[PDB]
Amino acid sequence: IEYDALLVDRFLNILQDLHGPSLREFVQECYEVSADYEGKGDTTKLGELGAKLTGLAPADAILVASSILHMLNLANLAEEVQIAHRRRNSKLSDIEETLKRLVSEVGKSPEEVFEALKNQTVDLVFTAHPTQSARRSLLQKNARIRNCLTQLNAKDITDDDKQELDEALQREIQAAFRTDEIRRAQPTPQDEMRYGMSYIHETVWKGVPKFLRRVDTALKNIGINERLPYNVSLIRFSSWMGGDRDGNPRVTPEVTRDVCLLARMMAANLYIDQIEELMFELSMWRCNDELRVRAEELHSSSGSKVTKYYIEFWKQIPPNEPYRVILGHVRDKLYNTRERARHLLASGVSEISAESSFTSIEEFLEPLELCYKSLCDCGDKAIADGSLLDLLRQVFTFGLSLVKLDIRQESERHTDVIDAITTHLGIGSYREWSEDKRQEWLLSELRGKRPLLPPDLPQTEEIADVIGAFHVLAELPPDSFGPYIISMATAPSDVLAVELLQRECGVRQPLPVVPLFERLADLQSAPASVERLFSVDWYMDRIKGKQQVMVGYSDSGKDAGRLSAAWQLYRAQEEMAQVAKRYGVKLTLFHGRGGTVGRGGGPTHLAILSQPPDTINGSIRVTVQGEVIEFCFGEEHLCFQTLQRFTAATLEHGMHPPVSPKPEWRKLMDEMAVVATEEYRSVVVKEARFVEYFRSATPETEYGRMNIGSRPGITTLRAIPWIFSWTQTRFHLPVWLGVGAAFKFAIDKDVRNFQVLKEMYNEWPFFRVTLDLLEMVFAKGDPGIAGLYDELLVAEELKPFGKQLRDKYVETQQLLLQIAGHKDILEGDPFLKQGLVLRNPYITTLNVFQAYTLKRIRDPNFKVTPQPPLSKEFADENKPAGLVKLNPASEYPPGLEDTLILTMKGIAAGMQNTG
Amino acid sequence: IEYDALLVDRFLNILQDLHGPSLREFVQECYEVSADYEGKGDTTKLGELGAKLTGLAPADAILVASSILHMLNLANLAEEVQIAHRRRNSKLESDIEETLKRLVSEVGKSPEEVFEALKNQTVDLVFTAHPTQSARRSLLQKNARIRNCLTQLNAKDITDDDKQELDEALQREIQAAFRTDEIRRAQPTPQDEMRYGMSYIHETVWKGVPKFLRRVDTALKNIGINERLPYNVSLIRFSSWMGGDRDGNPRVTPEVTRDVCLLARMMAANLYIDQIEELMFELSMWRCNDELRVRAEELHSSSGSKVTKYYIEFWKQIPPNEPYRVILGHVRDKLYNTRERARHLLASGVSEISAESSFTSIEEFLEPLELCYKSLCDCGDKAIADGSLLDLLRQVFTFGLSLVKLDIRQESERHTDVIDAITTHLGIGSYREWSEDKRQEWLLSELRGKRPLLPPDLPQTEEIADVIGAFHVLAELPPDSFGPYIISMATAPSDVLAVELLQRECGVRQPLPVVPLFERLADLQSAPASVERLFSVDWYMDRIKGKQQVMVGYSDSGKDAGRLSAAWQLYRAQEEMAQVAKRYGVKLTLFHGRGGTVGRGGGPTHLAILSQPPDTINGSIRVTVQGEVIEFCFGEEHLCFQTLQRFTAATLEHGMHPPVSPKPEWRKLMDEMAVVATEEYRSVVVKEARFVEYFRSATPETEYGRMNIGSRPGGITTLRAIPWIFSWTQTRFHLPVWLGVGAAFKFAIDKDVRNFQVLKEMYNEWPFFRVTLDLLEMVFAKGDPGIAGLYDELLVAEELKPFGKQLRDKYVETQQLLLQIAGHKDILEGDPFLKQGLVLRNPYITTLNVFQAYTLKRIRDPNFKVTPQPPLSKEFAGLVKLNPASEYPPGLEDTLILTMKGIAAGMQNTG
Ligand SMILES: O=P(O)(O)OC[C@H]1O[C@H](O)[C@H](O)[C@@H](O)[C@@H]1O
Ligand SMILES: O=P(O)(O)OC[C@H]1O[C@H](O)[C@H](O)[C@@H](O)[C@@H]1O
Repeated sequence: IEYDALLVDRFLNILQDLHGPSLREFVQECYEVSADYEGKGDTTKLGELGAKLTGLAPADAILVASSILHMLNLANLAEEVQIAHRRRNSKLSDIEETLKRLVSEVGKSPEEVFEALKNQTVDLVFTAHPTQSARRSLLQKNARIRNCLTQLNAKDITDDDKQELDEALQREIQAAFRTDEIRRAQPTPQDEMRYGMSYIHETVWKGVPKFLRRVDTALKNIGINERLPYNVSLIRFSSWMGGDRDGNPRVTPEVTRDVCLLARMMAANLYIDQIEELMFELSMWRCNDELRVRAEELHSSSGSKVTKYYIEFWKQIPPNEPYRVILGHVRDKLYNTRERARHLLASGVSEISAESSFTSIEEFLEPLELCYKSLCDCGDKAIADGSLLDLLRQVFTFGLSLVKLDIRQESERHTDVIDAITTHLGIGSYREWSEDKRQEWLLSELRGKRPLLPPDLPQTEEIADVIGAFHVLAELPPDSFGPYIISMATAPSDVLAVELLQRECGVRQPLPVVPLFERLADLQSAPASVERLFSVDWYMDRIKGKQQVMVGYSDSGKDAGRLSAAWQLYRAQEEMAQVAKRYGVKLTLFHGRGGTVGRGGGPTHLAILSQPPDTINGSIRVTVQGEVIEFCFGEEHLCFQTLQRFTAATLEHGMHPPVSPKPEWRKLMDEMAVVATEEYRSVVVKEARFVEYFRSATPETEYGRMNIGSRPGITTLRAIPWIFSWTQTRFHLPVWLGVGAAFKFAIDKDVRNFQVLKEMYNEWPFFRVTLDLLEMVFAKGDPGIAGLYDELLVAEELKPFGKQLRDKYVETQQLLLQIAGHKDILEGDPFLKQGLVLRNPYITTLNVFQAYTLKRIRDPNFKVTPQPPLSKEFADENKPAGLVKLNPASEYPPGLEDTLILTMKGIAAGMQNTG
Repeated sequence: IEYDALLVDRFLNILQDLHGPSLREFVQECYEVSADYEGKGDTTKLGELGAKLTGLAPADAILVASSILHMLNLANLAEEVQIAHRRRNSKLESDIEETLKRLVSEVGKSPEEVFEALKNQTVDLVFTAHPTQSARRSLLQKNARIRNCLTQLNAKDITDDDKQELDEALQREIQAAFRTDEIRRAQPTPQDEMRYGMSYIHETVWKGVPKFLRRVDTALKNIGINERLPYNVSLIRFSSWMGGDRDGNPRVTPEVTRDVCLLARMMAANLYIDQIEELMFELSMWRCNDELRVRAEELHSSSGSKVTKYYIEFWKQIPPNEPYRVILGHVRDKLYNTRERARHLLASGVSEISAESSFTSIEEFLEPLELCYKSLCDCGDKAIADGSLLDLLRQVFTFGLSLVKLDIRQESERHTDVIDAITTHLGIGSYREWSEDKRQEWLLSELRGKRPLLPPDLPQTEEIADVIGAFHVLAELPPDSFGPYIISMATAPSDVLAVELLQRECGVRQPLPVVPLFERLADLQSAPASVERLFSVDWYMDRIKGKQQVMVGYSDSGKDAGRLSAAWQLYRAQEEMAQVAKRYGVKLTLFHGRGGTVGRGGGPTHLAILSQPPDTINGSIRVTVQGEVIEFCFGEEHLCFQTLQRFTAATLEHGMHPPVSPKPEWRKLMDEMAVVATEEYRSVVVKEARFVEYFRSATPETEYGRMNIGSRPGGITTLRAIPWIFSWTQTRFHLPVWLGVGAAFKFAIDKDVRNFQVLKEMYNEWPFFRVTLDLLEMVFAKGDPGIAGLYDELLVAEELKPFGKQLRDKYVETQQLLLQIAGHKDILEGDPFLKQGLVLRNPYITTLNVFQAYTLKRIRDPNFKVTPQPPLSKEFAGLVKLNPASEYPPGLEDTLILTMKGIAAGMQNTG
């Protein structure tokens, strides 16, 4: 309430200084009018907003939309600092609290909590899902605005530093305001990778050694007189950027080669900085004999020649500084590692050998562990637990490639390739065969040692990309890659085909093949698919007791309902874990969940809690998708929270699991799921005029204009634009549609079922968490806004259909609140609700702004009354506005497209979610 | 006794955990007896302390001497943090804002007069590798970390987990410094002492200059100036002697100078690259000039749409609607060539990359940056241009393409050596035997002549070769990497003219300005005459173009005469030289060669600037920052901000609000005691032959070279100033600093009893006389004749201690009259804390004083029997064998060196 009024004060001053007082008063007037809608429910205020926002000059319209976008963004920044400040004060969920509670209350011993941590691993998978509506220029400014705002509220600073810190804050807000918010060109898969990797640099790299040090501090406070072994990778980091090519033909085999090399050069660069700092630190002389002989071998083998362009340690290092002798050799091999990567990237050859550089992580760890052992054996274990222990943990966590790259392609793309092989040879048509026929042939071919892939094989452009990707996988080192994920996996022949196409393409060390069950049917037959794979002798010899399976929270919610998909994913996880335990396999589940509730999003410790008991056991992978990367790792503060949340919630779920559902609960969920999906699909799939309404009532067709990603009826739509359209209108149709029908069906089947619905919400964590998130969504909902879009853009014949959907909204919210114990939305949580009451008037302004602009774009002859210009800069019509001409040759009249894009970015900013 | 007790309580714990409890309380028992010597004066206890320091095992003697050294170091770190925390509280020694307010309101200058003064001010801080830094760079690195942990451990809002983790880091780095070899086993190269000095330019000075200029701008705002200080105003410059001063150092070769010049140019390129690609991300605005628009479209068109796959950011071509990124992207690639071209010249001697591909001048670099600045301003975005862009522009004007400008220094006789070889080989005669008037007319005829002089047939020694080869290297390297050519022990205008000719006859196509360094008393007395002779010859006036720079040495003048007479002639030299310069219309810039110790002209920066005569600075001054002082003034960020502010504020106040000139009575008295003080000084150091034998007996002067501080490898005038001061500082006697002052004061009182009130009047009113005496009492605070009397009783011969006690009593005498002139009850009355910093350190200093004298005894006296006692350290002799071939028996050299570093740490000064 004070951080917010501070930054908004600075912005409105910058606005008045640059464009005059009229543009400032207008923006403030919009807030007051919208504040009366939000505060009273006066639907006539929306017509008042519509009146003002129509008729503006093209430049003023862009400036109005951009100002509100920046103020909503500033409001977000003001809240991120406020919660950080409150979390700090609350310490004057935690990993030390979780360790204490796990020893004192649930009664586990410190040693079995120690043993649990040493076997835990949470892999966080960065993906470039097109959800980051803010360009990196603007995000970079947000870091400095938050940094200024934090230092500005220390009780330590002088009046003069206070005066300079605000001047820097005002100039950073101005720098963002005068930047083109609209990304005028589509990004490159290499650009998306760099955006993800930037968080590995600025936050994650030094983040996880600081977090691993806290884990040791927590272990010491529960009696463990021992550090967590540095080979324990509590957190690992993977990437989809450059590897996932599902429906992205711009992700080429060249692109994957690029990101693998560029990441290896980045890793060498960060290792260089750490080794140079370590060279200066370890100036001791006492060392083990094994290092004493190694330091004398290196000092003798290398001639006493100088390197005049080295800034430190440019002469031969004396042997009485053994740790510098050993690390100087590591530093020299690292420089070769960096530029050998540099050369391969520029032109795929290098003068620098592989023997002169680091090729394996054992090669890199060997001298570093020698220094650690050496220091310990002289009683210098305290010195070895400093920067050296940090680095040793960084190598086990990041390796030579910084992150491991998953590869993802869809199943029918492999079937296309194998059918080509069988058709080109004499065998027949792999596409026409039954599923069991395919499993029979693939196993006869994997067992047979005769090659299959013919050199003269005719290839489409799609078949060439699939094979070329596998060729790229064979060229680059195996430690640069994670698994090969099958999008749209349905049956074991999908997994076996990739296993064969891998070997038939020269992958000497094949990646693990992970199926991604994304739709409802695929998830229903998922434990059956896993079982028959586990019953094949060849496949069990290949996986060696380790299996990974991915579940897709996005496309499954889009196929069925939210409630149905949520339930089926619970069962798929549960029955697959049972299949794997019967067959003696350690299953690792890969949760592909996005930022929004509709795509599997929600607080980390709550999403882990809703997962079936005894299906994690210290081995889990989760996708951090697009804008979520900023949400979790945009600043050191946040990275420490994100690392602590995943580590604590994964450890607690292991030793202290949640409850399994009662048999009556399961039966109710199974029947409610059927009713939910039928109700969902009756509106989304069966209703003929749905997509016509859906394209009228939402800004779906404009999502691509934001230029977020590299990807060049409802069946064809992606999940992110799907959720996006219904989050922009604050309707959130896919997130709740069906839950109303399932709840009614349950209580009209039996009135007592209302009492078991209340028992499930109070006792079943999966149920509480699922329905708690639905409440949080209805908090961010407003049927009045959906009604405004219906009125301005939806044809009259479809208006009764829209009102039907708003009726299902109101009855679903009525229910869910009554199954919960609450009077109204968000009782026992007022801070988030306070953050809503302050952001909402500016979102409502943009909602009215977006709707009326869409009307001006679709109806080119919608009459408006021109208003006098508001900005002093573009007030005189001599020559056109630079702001308007930033989009030359637009498909829409001047200013409308830019105005529309800014409302989409601003609503996403206020909603704190894009899709 | 807060941070102090903290820092040692951990060290004492780390010591016991590694070496056992007996060694722990042995060093505490050493504090026991010495603390009671300081709290009594019992000379009995020093012999008692010496009794058990003697018999220690060789490995234990090293550990004890090192343990005291690390605790005295920790006591200094705790003092540094306490001071910084106290200064922080005093804002919740003048601020730059307070100085601007005082100059406007009290003194009554207009804010525009203050503004116009600041725009014309330049304080050049000259980093030198003078051999004063006793600590290894590895140890200095850990001292910064220990101060960092100790600071964060006292924050107002840190958790208990954050506190205990910062504690573990504090201990593991107290232990990492303890288990490091404190002794530099090999003598450093000149290219290494360049590294040491340039490390501070990286870690605090680079970002500190634009931060301080930022505070100068807010100060200007709060006195009514609604304008930023122009970015082309170089309020603070930085020069270097490292790799440039070669006087007395034959290891500073012409190749060494070439190295540090190109290496600095590479470091400059590295820092600019980081700032540029950082600025690349920041300047994302689209509004720009007409001139920037045309520029951005010119380069976007002329640049093919190639990509650079190894660029982390901006790896594709940049769109022309991001104009600032287009220009800065070209700047970035031109800087990458500049860095690599310097790398190639440094490794080999040639580069594939052209000069046309890189930045060869400040103007070439500034043109794109100033275009962006004017562009942002013309679009109403001045507030953006004043962010990172202004900081970088200020960094260019402050540091340039070489980061620091190098100064070259060689002594006058080395130049006369070469010129004598020329005339002898040509048959002109002997330049060495000509009178100075003849020398002037000959060189002036050769400078006016067009015929070459230096024959390639010239027979050369190694020294005459070093002089010419150094001039050759000056001709090869770019002019913007050099400052002035400085002449050590300059005496007369021919020394200046000799260098002027040698420069031109060695092919220096744009000659360096020649600066005389007047280091000895006789040279300073004739210095206004030498400057007037140079200002009166038409050739030299046409060359210098109304600007002259003269260096005055504080180290060698205090060694020639006394401290009183040096400081007074230095006052008169500056005073009369400025009067000569004003008569001839020349702007004179004084270069003050000040050291760390008071004996070599050291002291608080704002106090030293106040001591200088009025109307001698006027916004143009250069000051040396020598060796260990570089750490004192720039070791951490708040120290750099403090140093820049003192120099800026003191210099600015001196110009518009000068000190008072001395009264005629004050001058005459000052002149008369200068004669009496010098006569008293020369009578004990020059006259009396046994002074040398006493000196080398009672001080550890003969082992100062064993610390391997610098790269510098007979009689008494042959000793250099730093070992001279270092010797009397370790014995806590400080003879050179106060010698002639005692005879001077009594002479004034006995000549006339009324002079006693005149001495008091000068102390109350005259800033020069007040600062000079105030620095003396601080020296006496760190002085103790008992320790000097110790060293005598063990090491000096019986015939000489009558002489030693005579000096000991003129110490006590001068201390008496100095306190009576100051009107102070005791030493350091109103400075309570930094006197309580003495009461904590001095027990430890006294144990090492006894350790030094007794160790020196067993070295010079191989006969002195000592009874070995059982070892203390549970580790034991690997620690001994870090010194393989020592001239002395096992452990005594290492113990003697650890001693020297310890006292240097406790005294907070080396030489
Ligand atoms: O040896 P120290 O004084 O601790 O300095 C540490 C290092 O500093 C620089 O890098 C020098 O070039 C090295 O030769 C030296 O070893
Ligand atoms: O354009 P933004 O999203 O602000 O990203 C800023 C820049 O990021 C990377 O450096 C890309 O290579 C550039 O093409 C992009 O301009």
